[PDB]
Amino acid sequence: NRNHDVLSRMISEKAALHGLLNCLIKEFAIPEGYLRYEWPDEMKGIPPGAYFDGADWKGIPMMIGLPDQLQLFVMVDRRDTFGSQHYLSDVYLRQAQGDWQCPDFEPLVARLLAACEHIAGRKNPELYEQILQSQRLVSAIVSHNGRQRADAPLQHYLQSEQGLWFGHPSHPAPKARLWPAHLGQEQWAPEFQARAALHQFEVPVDGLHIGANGLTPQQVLDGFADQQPASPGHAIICMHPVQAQLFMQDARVQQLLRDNVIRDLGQSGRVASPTASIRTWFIDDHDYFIKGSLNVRITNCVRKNAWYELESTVLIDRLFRQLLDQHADTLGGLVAAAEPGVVSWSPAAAGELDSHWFREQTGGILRENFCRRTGAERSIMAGTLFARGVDLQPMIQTFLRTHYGEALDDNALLYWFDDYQTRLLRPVLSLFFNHGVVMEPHLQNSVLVHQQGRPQQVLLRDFEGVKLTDDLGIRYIDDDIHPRVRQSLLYSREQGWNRIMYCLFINHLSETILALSQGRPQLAPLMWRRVQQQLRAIQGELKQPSPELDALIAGHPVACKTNLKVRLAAEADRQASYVRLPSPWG
Amino acid sequence: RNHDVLSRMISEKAALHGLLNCLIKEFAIPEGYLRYEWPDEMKGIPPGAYFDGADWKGIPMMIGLPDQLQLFVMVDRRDTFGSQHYLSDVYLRQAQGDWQCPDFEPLVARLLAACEHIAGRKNPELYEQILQSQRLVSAIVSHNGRQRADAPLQHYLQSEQGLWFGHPSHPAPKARLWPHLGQEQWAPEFQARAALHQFEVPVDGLHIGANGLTPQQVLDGFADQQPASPGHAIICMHPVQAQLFMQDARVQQLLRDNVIRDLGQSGRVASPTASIRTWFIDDHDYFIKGSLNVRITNCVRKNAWYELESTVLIDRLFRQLLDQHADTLGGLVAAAEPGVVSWSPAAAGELDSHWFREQTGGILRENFCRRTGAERSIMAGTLFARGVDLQPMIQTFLRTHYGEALDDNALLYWFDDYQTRLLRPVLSLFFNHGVVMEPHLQNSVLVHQQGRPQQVLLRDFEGVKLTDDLGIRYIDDDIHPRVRQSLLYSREQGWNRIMYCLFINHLSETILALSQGRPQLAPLMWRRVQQQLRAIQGELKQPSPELDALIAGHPVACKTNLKVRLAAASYVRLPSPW
Ligand SMILES: Nc1ncnc2c1ncn2[C@@H]1O[C@H](COP(=O)(O)OP(=O)(O)OP(=O)(O)O)[C@@H](O)[C@H]1O
Ligand SMILES: Nc1ncnc2c1ncn2[C@@H]1O[C@H](COP(=O)(O)OP(=O)(O)OP(=O)(O)O)[C@@H](O)[C@H]1O
Ligand SMILES: NCCNC(=O)C[C@](O)(CC(=O)O)C(=O)O
Ligand SMILES: [Mg+2]
Ligand SMILES: [Mg+2]
Repeated sequence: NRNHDVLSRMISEKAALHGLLNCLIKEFAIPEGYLRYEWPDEMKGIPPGAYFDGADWKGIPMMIGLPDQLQLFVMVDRRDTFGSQHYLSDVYLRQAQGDWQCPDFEPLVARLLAACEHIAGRKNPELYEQILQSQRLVSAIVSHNGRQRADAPLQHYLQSEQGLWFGHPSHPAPKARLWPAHLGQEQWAPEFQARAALHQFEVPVDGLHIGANGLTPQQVLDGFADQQPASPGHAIICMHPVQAQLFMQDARVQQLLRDNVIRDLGQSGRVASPTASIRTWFIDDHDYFIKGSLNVRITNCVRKNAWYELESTVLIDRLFRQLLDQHADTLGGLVAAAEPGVVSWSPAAAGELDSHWFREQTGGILRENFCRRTGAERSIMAGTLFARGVDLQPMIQTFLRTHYGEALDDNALLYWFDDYQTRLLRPVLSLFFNHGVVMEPHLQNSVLVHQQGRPQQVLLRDFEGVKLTDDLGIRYIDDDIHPRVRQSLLYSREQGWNRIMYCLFINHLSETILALSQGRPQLAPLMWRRVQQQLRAIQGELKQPSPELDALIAGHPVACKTNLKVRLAAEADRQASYVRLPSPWG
Repeated sequence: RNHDVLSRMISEKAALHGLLNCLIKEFAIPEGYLRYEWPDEMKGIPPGAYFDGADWKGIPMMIGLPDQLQLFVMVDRRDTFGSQHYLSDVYLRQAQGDWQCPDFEPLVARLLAACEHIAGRKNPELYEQILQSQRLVSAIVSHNGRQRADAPLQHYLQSEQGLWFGHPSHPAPKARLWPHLGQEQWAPEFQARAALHQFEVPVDGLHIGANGLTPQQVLDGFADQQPASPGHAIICMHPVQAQLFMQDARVQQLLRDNVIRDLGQSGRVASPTASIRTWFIDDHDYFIKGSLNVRITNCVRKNAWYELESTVLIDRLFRQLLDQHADTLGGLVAAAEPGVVSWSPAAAGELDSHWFREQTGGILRENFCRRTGAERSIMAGTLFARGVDLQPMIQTFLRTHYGEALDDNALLYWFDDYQTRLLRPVLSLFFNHGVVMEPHLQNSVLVHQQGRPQQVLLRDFEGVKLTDDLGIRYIDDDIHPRVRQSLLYSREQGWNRIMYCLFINHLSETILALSQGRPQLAPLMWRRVQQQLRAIQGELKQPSPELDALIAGHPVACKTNLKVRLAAASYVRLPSPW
């Protein structure tokens, strides 16, 4: 206590800062050539213990020269073309002709953001308050969770969803969840092991829109809510309780409640636990996750399911089922969580705009609870797998050492990594080049299934992000689908490849390698070399041309989605959503 | 980036740690200026100084100094003797200011001023001695960066050459002011070798002490006597002392008149040891110790006539005690000093005669490596020192010998064996015989068998004193009063030196070195000291009230090196570890 409060705070500040640094380095410093691995000519202001341990340098100096004559100095464990490194010192800043200084968290955040706002020519004070608000939540999170082993999040599936203490490791405000403050934060936060009874409404069956593959409409309904309380001619639907509050602000909803067309049944649904995506709920031993709309910003978008996404979910689920059934030999060993049921409600007499609004508000998706198959103690969300614990150390190190009974030598780490990366790259690249199916295989859409620590599967999830290429993938959907649903699913071959590149190498594998190679940066080139060899090998298996894979293998730059830059640039500035980072090889 | 900058930074950290040791032991602890507490206000202290990402980097230590000056540093342990590992840079704050981390020279200046204020006294040369000491350490680290950091522990002479940082609680451990002669040619830390300087002198001016050796054999131990003409002998000297010697008008006269002959650097090629003016020759029966008119740590390292005489008497006493009373000596291992030589003109007046004798003074020390083995014998100061990477060298030394990382019990058992072999002989000699050794780190040599402590050899008869109530009775009534005076300590003076040397200078450093990364082992080690003291007391043949009081947990005398140098040897008291 008290000492625990300062400590939790300092831990949250270091973690939040490291995420902000990640963004600065990946999105600005590297692509625009502001970064040098050099010592400042003058060090005044920087204390000897920042960079010298008594025998040797604490890693490699990193200097970033920014506008307004601002320079940043920090010590790092490695040079890395993707901006993946461990920071071995406090951040020092020097302004024009002043000395090096070490600012407190808020002033440091302010100055770094101001620098990026200068490069952008645009300020975003909302983002600034979100960075601070995210850090404050993380402080409460660390303070709440200082009880267990630092690697406890890796021991059970739900604990792995709950134990992403720090969130997206390269986002400026990973924990900012933008719903009315009076609704509270901790009540909804997997990081506080949140549980709640889902909110329920009773609605007339004539406004239901049910999508179902290998289930009856009634089984889809049952998957969300027990239908017993429903009167004849009605069904029960469920909703995030925050969403239900948002939903009921609307005049159209107020009118239906007043006219007794729908009934508000309160928080009377299944008691369930939010996962890391906040609006998807886990129930131990239920056949399904419940994914609902939440019309709120979390990281870089509003977490609502648009009507055409509710429609597209059904088609994509149907597609994956046919691919796994008839085309297993061109899917690279794909393991994916199905999304067999979708529900939404709108009043039957509603015009199109109101119908669409109602369907987005009430939209729900059933995802196969894979833990029934894979086992709760064998399944770990990959973001948490490659994350830092409450002690700010990669949790994977002790997880593996426990499972392997001993300290893993270089070979054991390389071998583990090889098993991990093949299971990720093969299904994704096979889907993309053979069938034009664009997954979004970032860390949160990926779940490691393991056997005594050893990788068996990388299960992939989230159909709502899945796209189909103009040249290959889009052929797989009917001619008679709504034009808007088609538009929703359609990506160019190039759009698809940019997303796959970022998700696979920068978001996912780069974090994999950084976590595994902590204390041993020399392993990173070797791991990336194994990736390059794996790509060459997958290319051999492919049934369709893969010129994109040629260029990547040949060392051409890799697309990197921005998380900070997008929030500074105009919404109309499409270019700011990506940058290019040098290849790990060449 | 450079090894030059790294070396400077290593030397500055070493030098500063040594200075903190003095501040904490000599001032902060006995005067109650020390608190293990966090400052209410941390502004200026960066997070990384005290916080590693998960926890605090040890324990905060605060010291309140004069004129509203405060010092902050993180340490690995609370320690009543002031023995801790420093885990952060030092931060200073004065008056209405923020915490600040000054460069080395500004830091030394501010800390020295504070100590000048607490002490009242000022030594104008000290500041420059501190800096010159740090600069030499920088050159030393720079030169010695190719070896395994624990190389100094592999061979006796390497242990003597490998005390890179010197006395660990001294403001200027490596301060040496040579008359245009260079540091490196005389520096053990640069593996220096030189032929000794030699003079042919007439035998009528010789003063030779000899025990178990003839006067001629003593002569032979210093120098091959073949080149000497009839009625003459060859003596040797430090080459630097030889140059200083010959700058004297009295000496130039004798040379001009051909009474003595300068034979140049024609003597034995030898290697200076850690003490600078004692030379080692592998394969020779003797070290050669000579006078040198240069200050090294606290003393100008020259030996006066009565000190030359007392060496002979002490050597004779140790032979008497071993011949007749070995069973009350506690397993004593000591390097004999069987020969002493000096020369002065036969005609000379007392004043001149004394000057010449001190100038030409020479002592033979038994080369114990002949019986203990060069690869088995390690000077204790180096054994418990930090290597060029500032890691305690004993950790890797022990690991290699035990074939594995030593667990807690292994360290504890090694320590127990070590401390018993130190404490027994020293306390037996003091209590049974009134003989006061000076068993500090440089006067002790571990003899080990595959790393297991066998004996702690003690040396340096010049340091040996005899108590007024017991030891001095071994001195015959026909001894010159000045020689008896040089030997005499009060029983209380004797005990304070023994206390300081055994527990604070020596075993505190032993424990600190062995227990890096494991501060919890310290009190356990200190508890074994206390148990061993009880055991030893039971063996004693004479009253030991002083030992009762020590076992009982009463304060321990600590010699003040910084104050000594500020003064240009008083004792403070430090709380018992038990
Ligand atoms: N490394 C990461 N990369 C991407 N998203 C991450 C990462 N770590 C945590 N997240 C979080 O996971 C969510 C990912 O968005 P995505 O659209 O893939 O999930 P969803 O559709 O909201 O939910 P589900 O995966 O349950 O369908 C976001 O809330 C994001 O903040
Ligand atoms: N921890 C230590 N305690 C005491 N002296 C030390 C220590 N470390 C290094 N020394 C050095 O060892 C010497 C100790 O002085 P002392 O008077 O015992 O030796 P000496 O008579 O000059 O030579 P010798 O020991 O060779 O006879 C000094 O040069 C001193 O700087
Ligand atoms: N006979 C006196 C000679 N003793 C020393 O010279 C030892 C010491 O005083 C150091 C010390 O005692 O800690 C020094 O100045 O290095
Ligand atoms: Mg997702
Ligand atoms: Mg000595």
